[PDB]
Amino acid sequence: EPLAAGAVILRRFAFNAAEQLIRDINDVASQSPFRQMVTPGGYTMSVAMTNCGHLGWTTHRQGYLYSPIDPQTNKPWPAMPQSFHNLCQRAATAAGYPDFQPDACLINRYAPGAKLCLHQDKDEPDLRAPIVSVSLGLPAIFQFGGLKRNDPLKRLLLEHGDVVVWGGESRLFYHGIQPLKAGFHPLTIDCRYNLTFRQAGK
DNA sequence: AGGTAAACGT
DNA sequence: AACGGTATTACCT
Ligand SMILES: [Fe+3]
Repeated sequence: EPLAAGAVILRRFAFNAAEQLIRDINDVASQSPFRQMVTPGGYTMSVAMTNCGHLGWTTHRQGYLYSPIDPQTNKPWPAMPQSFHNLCQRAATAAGYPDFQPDACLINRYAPGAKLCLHQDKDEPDLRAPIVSVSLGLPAIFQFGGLKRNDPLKRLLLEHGDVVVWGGESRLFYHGIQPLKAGFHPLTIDCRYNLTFRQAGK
């Protein structure tokens, strides 16, 4: 049974690419460090984040924004690594979205206990493009729901190298991550990373 | 008029 | 601990 209309899980799709992806995460974060962003309402998110590509997702006093500039460094986000772009391209193609051209990659880091409450991806001006989401490291329980927050959730363990793609009918579905269980992974040691690719600009 | 933010109790 | 209230509002543009 497929994940949803327009949505697919490609299990271990990025397994072979994972070590390089992780090297590139570290490179990105060396320029735009992981930070736990503060919501408009004043709470510090449990997931630490950074971005690469032309646009990066950020919070600010007034809301959320995709910005060409990292508000912490006041410099552009690091360029999207070729490994990221290539893996995204292959995954998108395998998932039935051969024309996807991301201009934004949000990198999430989960420590034990870190979570991401249900939310929608809908801040992009062009909602025709899918989201490609790559899991690395420790396993996490991904919630994938529907258009409304109370729509029943599917709960999927996402393991190292799993890639999830949603778009078309499921593009705006709610999704989240349940508090990360402590554990060990040989590549990430004690955390989980996620890469979310988007087309956030024109 | 619409778009926005949302991350405690049971 | 899975589920759902809260934004059922108060502001912007
Ligand atoms: Fe999301």
